Amino acid sequence: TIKPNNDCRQVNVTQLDGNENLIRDFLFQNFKEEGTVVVGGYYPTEVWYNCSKTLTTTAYAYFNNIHAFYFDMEAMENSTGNARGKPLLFHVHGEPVSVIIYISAYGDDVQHRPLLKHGLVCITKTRNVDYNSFTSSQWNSICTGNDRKVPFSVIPTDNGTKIYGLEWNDELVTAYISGRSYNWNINNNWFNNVTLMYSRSSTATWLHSAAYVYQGVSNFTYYKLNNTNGLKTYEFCEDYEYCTG
Ligand SMILES: *[C@@H]1O[C@H](CO[C@@H]2O[C@@H](C)[C@@H](O)[C@@H](O)[C@@H]2O)[C@@H](O[C@@H]2O[C@H](CO)[C@@H](O)[C@H](O)[C@H]2NC(C)=O)[C@H](O)[C@H]1NC(C)=O
Ligand SMILES: *[C@@H]1O[C@H](CO[C@@H]2O[C@@H](C)[C@@H](O)[C@@H](O)[C@@H]2O)[C@@H](O[C@@H]2O[C@H](CO)[C@@H](O)[C@H](O)[C@H]2NC(C)=O)[C@H](O)[C@H]1NC(C)=O
Ligand SMILES: *[C@@H]1O[C@H](CO)[C@@H](O[C@@H]2O[C@H](CO)[C@@H](O)[C@H](O)[C@H]2NC(C)=O)[C@H](O)[C@H]1NC(C)=O
Ligand SMILES: *[C@@H]1O[C@H](CO)[C@@H](O[C@@H]2O[C@H](CO)[C@@H](O)[C@H](O)[C@H]2NC(C)=O)[C@H](O)[C@H]1NC(C)=O
Ligand SMILES: *[C@@H]1O[C@H](CO)[C@@H](O[C@@H]2O[C@H](CO)[C@@H](O)[C@H](O)[C@H]2NC(C)=O)[C@H](O)[C@H]1NC(C)=O
Ligand SMILES: *[C@@H]1O[C@H](CO)[C@@H](O[C@@H]2O[C@H](CO)[C@@H](O)[C@H](O)[C@H]2NC(C)=O)[C@H](O)[C@H]1NC(C)=O
Ligand SMILES: *[C@@H]1O[C@H](CO)[C@@H](O)[C@H](O)[C@H]1NC(C)=O
Repeated sequence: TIKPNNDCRQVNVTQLDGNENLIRDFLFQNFKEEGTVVVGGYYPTEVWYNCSKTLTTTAYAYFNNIHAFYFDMEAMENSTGNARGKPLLFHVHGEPVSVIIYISAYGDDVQHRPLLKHGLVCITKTRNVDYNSFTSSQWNSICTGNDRKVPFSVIPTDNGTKIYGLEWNDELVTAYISGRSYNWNINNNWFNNVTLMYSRSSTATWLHSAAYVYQGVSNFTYYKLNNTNGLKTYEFCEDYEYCTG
């Protein structure tokens, strides 16, 4: 789904520390009964992407023809207290409205930013966005004018064991955070592509690091879910005709 890029490598998302049950908990969010079911949808698979650059040059990655975007972070420092975040910005394109997700770094030392709220949603009608100004300015003057600015908290006490996600169609947007999902009714023409800024130089809101993995989902995926005596297992169906027959 990603454009070719020498900075981006493939990684098994489950084998990273704290990610043993990352995909398991997402699949069983809605299946609460006992027994078996085969579910289809825009679910994440095993192999994700880690994009990083040792030099402090601004770098971008592009995902095309995707319906969903998921990402995962490492555990924050001092997660139970004054948690210090790591930065990540991406932009879901559409007309006449597009969406920018920005997660800033550092802690309570960022001026004017509400306490323990590292996440920002900018709903904007701007056609061309200057990401350098967005990620280099003071937090109070970032997403202003006619844009809609929504601060939100990641859950630092989750320690990066839960998946973060976004799915969209032309009538509804769904956000996945912690073990919960939020719905947003909006009529829009999404372009089905995402721009991601994974590295730049340190600023008042950005810290040079590589702490995220991400995946864009474009194809319909099938999982077989089995709940036996409270033991929850899953299997990725390569073809639907095999696991169901
Ligand atoms: C992702 O992992 C696979 C397989 O990992 C194995 O199964 C996991 C559940 C866990 O137990 C791992 O420790 C296991 O190794 C990797 O594919 C393996 O690659 C090695 C080294 O080249 C090779 O000897 C094995 O035969 C491969 N196994 C299979 C089943 O093909 C794969 O490299 C990882 N993908 C990445 C890092 O992108
Ligand atoms: C780890 O963070 C704790 C907790 O920070 C406090 O709570 C946060 C949610 C936020 O509101 C911070 O501003 C708070 O300070 C730190 O412990 C606090 O340290 C301050 C230092 O001025 C002190 O006044 C508080 O009493 C402490 N609160 C406690 C102990 O409950 C702690 O220092 C951090 N550890 C690091 C950064 O290593
Ligand atoms: C996230 O990690 C933190 C820090 O490792 C965990 O906080 C600890 O929780 C245990 C209970 O298992 C307490 O006894 C410790 O005192 C806590 N450590 C602190 C406050 O420094 C936290 O439980 C983890 N959250 C999860 C796993 O959801
Ligand atoms: C995301 O997709 C949209 C829609 O396909 C792309 O917008 C088109 O881009 C081409 C090439 O620059 C232009 O010629 C078209 O006029 C655009 N169509 C529009 C705006 O409706 C957009 O470029 C894609 N973005 C990325 C980063 O791939
Ligand atoms: C993504 O991969 C990079 C390397 O490509 C990882 O960062 C490296 O971490 C090791 C161990 O701390 C260091 O020796 C390297 O210098 C780091 N490289 C860079 C460019 O920072 C990074 O941890 C990976 N991200 C994950 C797993 O989330
Ligand atoms: C769901 O998983 C459970 C546990 O792995 C499976 O139940 C086991 O099935 C095997 C062979 O069918 C039996 O030998 C075991 O005794 C069963 N375990 C228990 C605790 O009953 C079950 O078959 C799986 N479900 C499906 C539909 O494949
Ligand atoms: C996604 O599905 C399309 C269906 O046309 C197929 O051509 C493509 O190879 C699939 N991609 C992956 C990564 O499975």
